[PDB]
Amino acid sequence: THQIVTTQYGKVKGTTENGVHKWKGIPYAKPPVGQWRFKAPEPPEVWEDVLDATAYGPICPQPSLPRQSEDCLYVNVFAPDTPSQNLPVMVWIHGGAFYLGAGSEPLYDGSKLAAQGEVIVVTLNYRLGPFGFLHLSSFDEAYSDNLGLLDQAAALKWVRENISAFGGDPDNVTVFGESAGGMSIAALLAMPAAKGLFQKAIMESGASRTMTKEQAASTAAAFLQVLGINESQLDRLHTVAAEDLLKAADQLRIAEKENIFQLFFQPALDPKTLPEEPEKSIAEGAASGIPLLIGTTRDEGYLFFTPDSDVHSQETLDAALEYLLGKPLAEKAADLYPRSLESQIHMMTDLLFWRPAVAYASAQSHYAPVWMYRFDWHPEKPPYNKAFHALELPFVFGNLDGLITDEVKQLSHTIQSAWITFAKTGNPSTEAVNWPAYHEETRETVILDSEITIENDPESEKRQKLF
Ligand SMILES: [Zn+2]
Repeated sequence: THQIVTTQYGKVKGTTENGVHKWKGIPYAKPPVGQWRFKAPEPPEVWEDVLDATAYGPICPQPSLPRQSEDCLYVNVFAPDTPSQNLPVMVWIHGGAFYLGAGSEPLYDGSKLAAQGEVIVVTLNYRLGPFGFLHLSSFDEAYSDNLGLLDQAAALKWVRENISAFGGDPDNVTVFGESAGGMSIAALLAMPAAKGLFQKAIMESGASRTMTKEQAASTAAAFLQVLGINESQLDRLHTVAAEDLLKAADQLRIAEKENIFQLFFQPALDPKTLPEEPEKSIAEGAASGIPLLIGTTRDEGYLFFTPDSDVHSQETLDAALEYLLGKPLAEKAADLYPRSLESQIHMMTDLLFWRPAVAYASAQSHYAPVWMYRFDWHPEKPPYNKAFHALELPFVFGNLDGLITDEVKQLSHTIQSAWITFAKTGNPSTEAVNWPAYHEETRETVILDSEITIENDPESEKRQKLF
């Protein structure tokens, strides 16, 4: 029971606390530093001793107490201390607009989920910002685009090859994630690099999201300009200080011509790594047979705009609509968002989260079981009376400190129970809710709140206008 486990690269020793075995800081790839910067993840060098896996590894460098370093490719494992073997495995992919976050953030501690559901929970870090979503393929074929996604895939491959040694079932892996993590999963469900790496998926407030191959190249060129590196000095991309990359990143990202509706960092179309839009691939059966639990919060947009924040600018406003819907649809939908704070908030909720989620769920419904939800809960009294983006996270993980009444603990039990039953069976039904399958004829949706309810074809008027 001292928890020494042999991974394919060497032994690691975790610890046991409050009924949960824990291993933190397990390397799953060679540190992507120096010559390995901007290249696909490689296997880490094997070690012959026993790694004290009781502390989180560094997180990927990002704008800001945890240590940061490009040497950040680590996974963490939480398993229940029970005689039960071959357990379902839930792999978490954190969000953060592709330039923020870490699998080791307190909110994602998997101890409670592991103990309550008797499942294994894996958290991980993947390259972010200029390290993981700066696509340099146009400059050197040796470089890979969508590095952050490749890292996630490598972590999933690590799970497939090593989780049995930790007591998990590599054939019952559920990948789940929120925001950028949900958008990442949208891509992983279709990407060549992630084929066969998981059997179920949960997409929270995030779906198909990509930038064009052309845009990726444009941004890449702008980055090198700021760095003062031309096409005959690419060697310097491997010796330049990480801080210089972070500096260039913030400079370009915060540029006046940049807005929240158009993510500066995000997956990019690329023949080698992500050939086409995830949604399109799914619509053609790329994720056949993979059950999908997907949803959004009712008031997503209120997290990005405050009562006294910037108010539109039809210029950049109409540009957002065309970018998110295409010129033809943008014109037909313009009517829904008359310039105003309210409209920009609704644009965020509807076009960055809701429409993508419904489009993805609809596409997948023709190839696998799909279950859709909308999270409505929030305190009644202002100023926190909105089902803000990410508000369901504390409930999913059972880590409620971020918010604790009995109703809060009750809602967390209801939500976490469904996530657990889904990981185990592919159906999120529990004693508290018989979850109806989502398909295009009825669009039955579960409404998560203190009291569970079901809405058939919710916001149908908005659906007809946006589709
Ligand atoms: Zn032992």
